[PDB]
Amino acid sequence: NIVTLTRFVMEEGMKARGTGEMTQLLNSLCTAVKAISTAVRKAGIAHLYGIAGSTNVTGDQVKKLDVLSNDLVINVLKSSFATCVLVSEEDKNAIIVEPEKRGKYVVCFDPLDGSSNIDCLVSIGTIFGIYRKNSTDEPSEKDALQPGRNLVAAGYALYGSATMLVLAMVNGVNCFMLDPAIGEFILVDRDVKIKKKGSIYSINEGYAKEFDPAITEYIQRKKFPPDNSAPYGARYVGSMVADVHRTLVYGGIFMYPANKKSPKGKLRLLYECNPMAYVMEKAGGLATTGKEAVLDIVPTDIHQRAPIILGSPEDVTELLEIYQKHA
Amino acid sequence: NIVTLTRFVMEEGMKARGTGEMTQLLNSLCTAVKAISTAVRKAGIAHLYGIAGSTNVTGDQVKKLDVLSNDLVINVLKSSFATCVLVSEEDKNAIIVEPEKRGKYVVCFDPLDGSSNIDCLVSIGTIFGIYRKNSTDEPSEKDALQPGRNLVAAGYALYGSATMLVLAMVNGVNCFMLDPAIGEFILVDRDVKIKKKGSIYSINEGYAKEFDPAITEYIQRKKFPPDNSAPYGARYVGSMVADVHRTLVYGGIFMYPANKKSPKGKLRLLYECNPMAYVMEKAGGLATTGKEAVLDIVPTDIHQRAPIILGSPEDVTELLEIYQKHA
Amino acid sequence: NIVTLTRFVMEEGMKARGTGEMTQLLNSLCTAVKAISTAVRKAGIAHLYGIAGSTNVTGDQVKKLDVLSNDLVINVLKSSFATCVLVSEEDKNAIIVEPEKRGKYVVCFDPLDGSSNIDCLVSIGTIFGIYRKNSTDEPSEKDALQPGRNLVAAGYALYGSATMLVLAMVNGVNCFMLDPAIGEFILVDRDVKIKKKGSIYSINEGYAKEFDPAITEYIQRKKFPPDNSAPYGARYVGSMVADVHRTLVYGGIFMYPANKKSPKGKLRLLYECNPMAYVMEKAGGLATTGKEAVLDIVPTDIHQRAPIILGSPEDVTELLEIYQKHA
Amino acid sequence: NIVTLTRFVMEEGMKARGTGEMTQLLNSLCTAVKAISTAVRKAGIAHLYGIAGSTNVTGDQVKKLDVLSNDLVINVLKSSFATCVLVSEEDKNAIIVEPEKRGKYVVCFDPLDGSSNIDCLVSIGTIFGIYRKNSTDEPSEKDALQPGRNLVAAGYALYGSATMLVLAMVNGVNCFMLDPAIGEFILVDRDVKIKKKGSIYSINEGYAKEFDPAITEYIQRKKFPPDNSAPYGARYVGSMVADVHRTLVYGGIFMYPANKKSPKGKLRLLYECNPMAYVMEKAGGLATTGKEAVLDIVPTDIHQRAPIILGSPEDVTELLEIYQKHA
Ligand SMILES: Nc1ncnc2c1ncn2[C@@H]1O[C@H](COP(=O)(O)O)[C@@H](O)[C@H]1O
Ligand SMILES: Nc1ncnc2c1ncn2[C@@H]1O[C@H](COP(=O)(O)O)[C@@H](O)[C@H]1O
Ligand SMILES: Nc1ncnc2c1ncn2[C@@H]1O[C@H](COP(=O)(O)O)[C@@H](O)[C@H]1O
Ligand SMILES: Nc1ncnc2c1ncn2[C@@H]1O[C@H](COP(=O)(O)O)[C@@H](O)[C@H]1O
Ligand SMILES: O=P(O)(O)OC[C@H]1O[C@](O)(CO)[C@@H](O)[C@@H]1O
Ligand SMILES: O=P(O)(O)OC[C@H]1O[C@](O)(CO)[C@@H](O)[C@@H]1O
Ligand SMILES: O=P(O)(O)OC[C@H]1O[C@](O)(CO)[C@@H](O)[C@@H]1O
Ligand SMILES: O=P(O)(O)OC[C@H]1O[C@](O)(CO)[C@@H](O)[C@@H]1O
Ligand SMILES: [Mg+2]
Ligand SMILES: [Mg+2]
Ligand SMILES: [Mg+2]
Ligand SMILES: [Mg+2]
Ligand SMILES: [Mg+2]
Ligand SMILES: [Mg+2]
Ligand SMILES: [Mg+2]
Ligand SMILES: [Mg+2]
Repeated sequence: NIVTLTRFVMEEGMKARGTGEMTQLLNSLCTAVKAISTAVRKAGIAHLYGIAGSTNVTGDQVKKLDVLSNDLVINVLKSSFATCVLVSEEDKNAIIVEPEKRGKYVVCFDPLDGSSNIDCLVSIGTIFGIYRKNSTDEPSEKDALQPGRNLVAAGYALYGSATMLVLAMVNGVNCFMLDPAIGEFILVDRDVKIKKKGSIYSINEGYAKEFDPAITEYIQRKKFPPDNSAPYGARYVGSMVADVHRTLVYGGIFMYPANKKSPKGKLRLLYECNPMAYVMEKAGGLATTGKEAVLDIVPTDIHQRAPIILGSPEDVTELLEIYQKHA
Repeated sequence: NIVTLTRFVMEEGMKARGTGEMTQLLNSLCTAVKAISTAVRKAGIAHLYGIAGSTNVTGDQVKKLDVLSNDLVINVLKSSFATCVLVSEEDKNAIIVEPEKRGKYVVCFDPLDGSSNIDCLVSIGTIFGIYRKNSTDEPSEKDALQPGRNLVAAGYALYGSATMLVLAMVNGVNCFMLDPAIGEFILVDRDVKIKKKGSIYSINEGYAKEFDPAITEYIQRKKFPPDNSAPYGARYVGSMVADVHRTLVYGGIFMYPANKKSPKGKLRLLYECNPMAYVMEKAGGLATTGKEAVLDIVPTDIHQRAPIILGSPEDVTELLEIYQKHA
Repeated sequence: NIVTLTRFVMEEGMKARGTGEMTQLLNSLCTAVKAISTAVRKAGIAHLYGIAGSTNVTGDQVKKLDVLSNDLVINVLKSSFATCVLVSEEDKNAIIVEPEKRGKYVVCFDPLDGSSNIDCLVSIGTIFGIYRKNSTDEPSEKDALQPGRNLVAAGYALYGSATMLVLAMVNGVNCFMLDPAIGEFILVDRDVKIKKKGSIYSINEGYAKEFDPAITEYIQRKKFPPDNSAPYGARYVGSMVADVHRTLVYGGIFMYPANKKSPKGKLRLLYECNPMAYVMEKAGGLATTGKEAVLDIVPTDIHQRAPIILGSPEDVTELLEIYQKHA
Repeated sequence: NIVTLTRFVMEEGMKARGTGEMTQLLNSLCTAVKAISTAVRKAGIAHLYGIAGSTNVTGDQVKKLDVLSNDLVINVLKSSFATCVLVSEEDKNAIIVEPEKRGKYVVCFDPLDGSSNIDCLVSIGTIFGIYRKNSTDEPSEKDALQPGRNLVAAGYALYGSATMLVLAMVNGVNCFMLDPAIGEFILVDRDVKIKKKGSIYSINEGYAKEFDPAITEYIQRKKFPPDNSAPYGARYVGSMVADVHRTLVYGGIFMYPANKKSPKGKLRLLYECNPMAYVMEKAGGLATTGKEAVLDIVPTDIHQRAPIILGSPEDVTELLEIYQKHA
């Protein structure tokens, strides 16, 4: 049979005996992601350039792809009636949902990732993490500060050569490809497992001068293998979603470690590291700061950063072992 | 006003007093590229996964994007009545158009570029160069062997977050955005010039062990600038058309130099290097093998390879100076 | 808030305490209807006309819009795991669903209605009726022979100037408009109520010579009102879905009564009359053969026909009263 | 081969040795019509119903399809640099193009026709006629007053189940299907001829009480053919472009004769009757007021009305004979 994202989530909610709130949430996400894909692919851009004159906004307003993404996600999530607290990359403070629209889930998200790659048309995406509320207190920032291990669902949307949504939950990672002709996400890879060992490494080598000793040592070894085999190939798109996705599907390792300008690391823990690290773990892969598991860090700031190394298990441990050795 | 690719092409043909055969040719090229863009974004993919039943072709029974792209290009172009010789990365021999469909142009193209990036949904593209057939004798493969200096037009379509067609001719380089809701390319950026000096470097460092010393030295300055300025950032998508286009839009440098497994460079002279050098040049940048201008190479095989270094003029110039210095 | 069809059905299944089987069914229908809309609007027709040559089917096969509709519906319904018996306009015998895919619902449908209007591009649609299985016996034709009053859900999809799906269930009729850019049905009219009295009548007057006395009398009166007011306007598209939809939204009356060639009437009772008559009743309108209510006819043949008059209550009763008088 | 509207238009312009200004004009017209088609099908309608929030414009604050259509037409056409005078159903006065944008053509159009059918989702269309400006004096409204006999081109886009553009010029009538997945019109039916005699009649019979006796007699023969052949079928969509196009494709007759509330007929000479008569004539059919050819009327007001009878030659001829007979 053919499986659509919409039938998959519903069949998994039925199996789980869920009241449906989460199903409704995911169905929301799936609508938000299409809305975002269409905007990213520039449908309707002729109207910006005056195809029908300029009568159309008497108001002075037109939205950055960034702002619009954020609007779509917030409104679409709020509409699902399934969330109490949202955390966006774009808001300094957690968003507490009005009581009349309040459900039991906490969503951390990057509405659009890969922003240095927007104006040059390289791939970008959306990264999301879902938790259930613990407390019985009035929902607050506190509810979003959970460690990754606690995620109920996570994944991302990539807008590349085509659009793909990847969803991880307790029983695995599935990839669904968007068919833009009918607006339906089609299950295309089931229960995805990352290769033990890859042949690609992905890091911004422009910080070479600022890497700690173990990265430097590891990078060296990718380029001059001591066993004299073939060097890993390099790839670094510049968009976390794209490098992470290539990593899942081809294997290899992706790195964003601490440097001079970011000594805690660049990437955000709540709506960048955590979700990607959850996906990576359901698929049999690893995600470490180099010192601890990423999913085990208990955050204290919704916008806190962390270094991350993620990918194939043999490659990431190879790197961990360099760290262990150096210490 | 609003300027669609169709009106631009037509008006430029009218100004140059063309007979209309080149216009017809770029019009075809514009249609080819929309049909590839839709296949790339996976429209109607639901039919492959049995939405309307008859599941019967599954696994790898049916036609890869690469092949479909090639077909669209060959068939759309023959239909313009403007070509006599086509050379495609995907065909071992030049294609000679039937007399009843012969026009005066030669076209070299890479129907779909960045094939290592297809399965992982990274940006992919189509590259093209157009030549005016000089000889009066029977059209043939040697017709496709002109130096890049001779191009009448070259450019590319990037299938990225959004689809863009970049077209260069004697009077400059223009960027057209594809609005997929109306099937129209919209002129978005006009008479583009690349900046004098960028701060991004693009290369596959996996090959670090194979690099010549100029290349090696140059990477060093990028990471450890002797004068202690900010180090360059690295970006390498793995798709030529994506790396090149970022390089045009953002400035900086792109390299695929010679290595051991590729003593002549990996990239193809006729349908990757030439068009890209032409675009880069008409934009105010440089394209060199390290020793000579790409566009002046005298091609002897239609699938010949070359080393290619391109982008911001000061960046390429600094690298040429390292070459000269290293005898 | 904005309501999508997908969120609406799910919110109504939650309210109803349904296990979800029906929700899954409707979500299926909604996917089938998009798939159908895209095909009807001719996306991809360039491939039929050879945009990429003719390499693409080595097989001799291409589908009528009619056959393809039917494939989409059957397969999509079967996939919902929610149906046991389907009745199609296109199959002489009821379709009994395999046990491993069997649920509790019976669906009668016209995959595409308005076929004399296909080749001239006039509006066409899809008409569906859903029943719950009564028996505990092995599902058979018998399960589909229920009177209309027994419907659980009904509606239709119109593909006109835009695409609209109309859905009626116990608590009303709602219209959702398809937004083809994101593939989502958007609630656009809520709890729809037909006007008491309209000013349009819709019948094929070419059979004038074969109408019974009451129609003739009623038509006369629409054209020469005895109270000397303004005559009704005439409209007859030729597609039941379109004339029925105009009827719901503008008011008026639609007629397909018995004639020489069809003395039982043309339209099918199970997947034409019944569904339209259910919609018409939830909206406060009437549907009569002229002698009995349409929804109260207990069918004995899955393909049985019946005359129908439907529409605004004052207009349809006005017609009934002529019948009553003549008898 | 495959023939797109863009290549047809270009090739016909090349064969006729045009300067390219008319080509540019039909190219614009082709783009106008795709942009209307997408607005008509409701793409991005999700934004109007607050999907990305900011619900603030609701009810009837924002721009009706009719207005958007008009704007697209005026702006796309001025941008072609090929027009000097435009007349639109939606503008009280002719529009005179600015000198810097003046070309030599005059265009009369009905940006969106079948407005009674908009809210009910029935087929709607755009009608156009193009004239060559004869006078050397300042361009003005009288420039738009040529008889239909003078048209260089006329035709229509039908927004139906699928979108089709029908274009007629001196050398015949051609049907192009719009493939909305690539934004290309595909030549689908070439050099169309309407059949000699059809079996469908199209009229609003609601006006039966106002009809002249020729019309009245003619309807009678249609329902009660004196020679006892099969009676004609009736079809009346309520959108001129839909009724007319069915009439071209299927044969038969279309009438909007004079009535009491419309002593001169309702339909407009310049942008409904003229173009349609021209298409019908170039197809081998007839277009008459009942007494004279539509195309020979000498228009005195740009919004003048006329009675119109068109379609299969033998059908119109029979009706003219009834006119003649009734003195
Ligand atoms: N659609 C679904 N897919 C996977 N798990 C679900 C789904 N719905 C509910 N569950 C599981 O059931 C729990 C409670 O469900 P709910 O009653 O929908 O809030 C969730 O937190 C999930 O672990
Ligand atoms: N659409 C166009 N845009 C720019 N230059 C053109 C165009 N068409 C023709 N030309 C120039 O005029 C030459 C002859 O045109 P053609 O007769 O179409 O081959 C070409 O080689 C171009 O240099
Ligand atoms: N999505 C829904 N919308 C409206 N009614 C529903 C829905 N789901 C279930 N119901 C009602 O519940 C009955 C049994 O539901 P189910 O358990 O889904 O087969 C149906 O036959 C409906 O009357
Ligand atoms: N694309 C075209 N298709 C058919 N005829 C054309 C075309 N372009 C020009 N012509 C004919 O040539 C005349 C002058 O062309 P132009 O110089 O473009 O105004 C027009 O009035 C048409 O009769
Ligand atoms: O240019 P840099 O410092 O490598 O940063 C790249 C990272 O920045 C981000 O845009 C921050 O979100 C990531 O998507 C990406 O991996
Ligand atoms: O993996 P490598 O050796 O860097 O090759 C990448 C290059 O290869 C190509 O795919 C050759 O087509 C280019 O698109 C790209 O720049
Ligand atoms: O031409 P006739 O006899 O009026 O039949 C029209 C009817 O035929 C049908 O196509 C039969 O399904 C209906 O959609 C439509 O109302
Ligand atoms: O309702 P009436 O009087 O038949 O008018 C229908 C005619 O009116 C128009 O809408 C006038 O634009 C035509 O499209 C159509 O043929
Ligand atoms: Mg962001
Ligand atoms: Mg981010
Ligand atoms: Mg290629
Ligand atoms: Mg290539
Ligand atoms: Mg049917
Ligand atoms: Mg039918
Ligand atoms: Mg109009
Ligand atoms: Mg009109």
